[PDB]
Amino acid sequence: SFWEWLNAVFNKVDHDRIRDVGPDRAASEWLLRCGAMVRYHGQQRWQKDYNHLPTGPLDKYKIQAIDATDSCIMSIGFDHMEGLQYVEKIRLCKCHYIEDGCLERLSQLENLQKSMLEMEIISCGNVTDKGIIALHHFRNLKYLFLSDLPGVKEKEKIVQAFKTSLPSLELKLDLK
Ligand SMILES: [Mg+2]
Repeated sequence: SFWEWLNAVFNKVDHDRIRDVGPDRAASEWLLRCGAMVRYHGQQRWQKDYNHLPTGPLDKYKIQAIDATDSCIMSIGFDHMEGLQYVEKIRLCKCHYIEDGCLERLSQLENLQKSMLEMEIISCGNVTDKGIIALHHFRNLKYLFLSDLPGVKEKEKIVQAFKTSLPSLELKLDLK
């Protein structure tokens, strides 16, 4: 359908664009066009309007935090994450297209394994235990908040899994 194509082209990576403006700017464009927000290292305020992203010096601004609420990000859109070196916080809230494969793709990016400190996954109805358990590759994670994930059926197993793989993790669960 047209809507499938439209979501796909919102997500598709343009590698020319990454070459021209660098990974952080290209990912910022992807996130904001898809209804997410980003916040750069050294800045208090969030980027929430695509047209107000900085034009500024080339590749200066580095994403620290991502807040994708009510966003159409999915699957291969996360390939925009590949070049980012300094992402510490990700919130995925009411991201109706996210699935386990998105979380798997993120978990395999060594750049994110090195930098990630905090993640929050809220009201993303497709996510299951499999996608959550993939997050154990974020070896530096200190905070994980899971909420309203009806597909996560075995929350006790998740707690024990993380107890072993990430003993220092503060795991906050608001799960049925
Ligand atoms: Mg939003």
